[PDB]
Amino acid sequence: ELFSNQIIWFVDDTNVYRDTIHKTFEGNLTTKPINGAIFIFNPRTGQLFLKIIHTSVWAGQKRLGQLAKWKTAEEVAALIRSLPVEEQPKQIIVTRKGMLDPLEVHLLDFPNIVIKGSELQLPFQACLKVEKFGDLILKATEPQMVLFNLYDDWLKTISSYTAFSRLILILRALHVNNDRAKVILKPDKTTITEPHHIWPTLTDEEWIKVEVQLKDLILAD
Ligand SMILES: [Cl-]
Ligand SMILES: [Cl-]
Ligand SMILES: [Cl-]
Repeated sequence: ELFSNQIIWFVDDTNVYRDTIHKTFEGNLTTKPINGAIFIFNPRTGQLFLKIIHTSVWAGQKRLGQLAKWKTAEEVAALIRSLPVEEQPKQIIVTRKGMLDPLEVHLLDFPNIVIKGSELQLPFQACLKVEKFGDLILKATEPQMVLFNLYDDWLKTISSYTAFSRLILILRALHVNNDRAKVILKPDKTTITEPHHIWPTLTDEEWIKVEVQLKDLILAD
């Protein structure tokens, strides 16, 4: 399925509508939208299209959580239209079932694209506390798209399958227990992440140990 000659995108809309809530001194709830993002991810190549969603899009609107699914579908369609046909996905896998109907209705001009849901646990939400992404999203003053390579230099020495599995363990572990996962991912005082990389520079042996530890962290839940 994944990794063939077919271009596949995972689309995660979870983080499009975000807010903070607090109690006023008068005892009422204040809900303040904050910037969000769509994650559109190619598991073969590691390519991420990060569409930052600025809070201005919600101006004058209600039911923002529901509207966000439709915004997501509109943005996926716009991205597809901006790409040459040879770069357009053959399959889009939505991580949440609420995306199925909105995306169906917005992709009617793309009969070659198959849309399906998934039960896979792919928490791109964890990226919001990876500082690179977190501050970029927080501080944006308008919508924009940013490209990333979520596999860093891994594909020089491992397959797409291996890289995808590593990424998922990282994201799930960060999701389950951010603080512990970050410790696991920094095995040495001298462990660094390159400025243009997302993840640390680790030896092959270090990654073996990391992968087991991340898996165990996810199991411990
Ligand atoms: Cl779902
Ligand atoms: Cl949903
Ligand atoms: Cl998870």
